[PDB]
Amino acid sequence: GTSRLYTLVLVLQPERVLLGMKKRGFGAGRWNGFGGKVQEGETIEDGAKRELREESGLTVDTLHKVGQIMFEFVGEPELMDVHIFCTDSVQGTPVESDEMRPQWFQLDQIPFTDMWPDDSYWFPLLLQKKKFHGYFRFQGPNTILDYTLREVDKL
Repeated sequence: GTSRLYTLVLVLQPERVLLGMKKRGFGAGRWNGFGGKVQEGETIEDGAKRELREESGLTVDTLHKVGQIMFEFVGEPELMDVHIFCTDSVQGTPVESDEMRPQWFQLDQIPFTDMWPDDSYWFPLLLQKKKFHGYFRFQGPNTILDYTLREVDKL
């Protein structure tokens, strides 16, 4: 099996987190961070900044590495190698698109039942600032067949 590179960015401040409700395509109807395919000719980190800009309108100076997860969906031919990043400081207001609608959530109102089910497993790592490598195997959007999470000091 082969894998494609993706990024996912979470704008995570001391008491709130920015999410986008996907309108179309992958994860439609769920809140998620901002991300997409890494392109030829850009670093993973630059891809993460570009996707944040493209998806939300926001610009960022500094991203920090949160973790990395390999996703396997049984009905898809490629694995998804997802590099996850966070930041607490952005410039601009997020802009609604045909692809998504942005919204801030207080950290006591994170809507896990309307997010990808894997978020329930690794968000506690995210919120404690603990880096990790992970793997999730899915049958469709709702069923995790198997998963592994391993906390690390350095990615």
